[PDB]
Amino acid sequence: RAIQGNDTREQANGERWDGGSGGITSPFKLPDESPSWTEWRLYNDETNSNQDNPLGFKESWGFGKVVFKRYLRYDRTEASLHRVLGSWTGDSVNYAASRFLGANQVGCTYSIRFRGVSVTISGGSRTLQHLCEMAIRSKQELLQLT
Amino acid sequence: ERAIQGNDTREQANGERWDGGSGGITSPFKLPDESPSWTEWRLYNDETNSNQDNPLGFKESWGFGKVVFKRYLRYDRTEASLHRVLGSWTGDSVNYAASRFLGANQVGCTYSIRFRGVSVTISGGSRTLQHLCEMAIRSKQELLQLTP
RNA sequence: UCGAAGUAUUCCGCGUACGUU
RNA sequence: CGUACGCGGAAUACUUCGAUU
Repeated sequence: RAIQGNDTREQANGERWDGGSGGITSPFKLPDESPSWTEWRLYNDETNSNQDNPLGFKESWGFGKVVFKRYLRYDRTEASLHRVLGSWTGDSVNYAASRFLGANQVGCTYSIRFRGVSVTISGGSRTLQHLCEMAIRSKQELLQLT
Repeated sequence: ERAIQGNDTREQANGERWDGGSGGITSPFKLPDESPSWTEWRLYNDETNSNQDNPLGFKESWGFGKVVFKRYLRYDRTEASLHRVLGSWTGDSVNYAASRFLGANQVGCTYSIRFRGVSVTISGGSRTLQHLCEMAIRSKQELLQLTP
C-alpha cells in the first residue's frame, strides 16, 4: 500500500523536474532536457514543428501506477544516439523497479514517442526482464529509422 | 460516416476474425484466424505445465480508428513457422485495408501483438501509417526472435 | 514542450461471471 | 483461448483552455 501509493507516483512525476537528482530513486541515468515553451515555439524555423526533425524524443517507464518520464534531445547522429541509448539500462530499471514492485504482480510499461510514432512495451512485473531487453531494441530501432 | 452507422463497420471488422468474411469487409491480414478452442487451450497447458512457456501462439491486432481487426496465429518458434506468421500481413495489405476506413481527418491507428506475456504496440496518427508499418513489421520480428 | 478538461479508441495488470454456437 | 462487466494505469487520435511583460 505504501509502495505504489499515490504519495509515490506524485514524486515519480515530479522527479522529472530536477537537475541530476530528485528525492527518490529513478530508472533513468540522464537528466531531463525538456525545452521551454519559447524554445519549442521558436521551433518553427524553416520546417514543420513536429514531424520531420524534432528537438528530441519522449520516453516513459512505469512500474504500476509509478511513472517516470524523460525528454531527451536526439540530433539524429551516431554520437547523439550513443548518448540517448544510455538514458537507462537493465540494472537501472530493475534497481528502480525493485523499489516499487513485490508482493502482487502489477502492470509495467515502457513507452517512447519519436517522429509521431509511439512504441509501448507492456507486460507483468515478472516479465520485466523481457520488457527491458525488448525496450532497448525497440528504442534503438525507432531512433534509427528513416 | 462511417456510414451511415459509424459503429456498425467496427462491428463487422470484429466479426471478420471469425467469418470469411462474409461480408465483404476488407481485412489487413492475409492469414485466417487460428484461435484455439477452450478444450484445446486447456489441454495445451498440460504437456509442460506452465503459464508463459511454451505458448501455442500469439495475438495481434490492427486498428484504423475504431475499426479493429484481430488475429491469433500458431507459432512454434521454428524458421518454417516464422516465415509464415510474418506473412500474416504485408505493407500493401494494411494500406489497402487502411484506404477503406480512413478519410481526410486524421485518426488514431495502432498495431499490437502479445507474445509470452509481452505486448508491443505501435501507435500514431493515420498520416504516419506508412511509418507504423515498417516499424511494426520488424517490431513483430524481434518479439518472436527471443529466448527466456 | 509543460499543465488541465473532454471525446473516441488501443494496451497491460488485478478481480468476477459465463463458454466447443 | 472466447465473451461480458469491475478496478487501477499506460498509449494514441481529435477538440477546447492555460503557460514568466
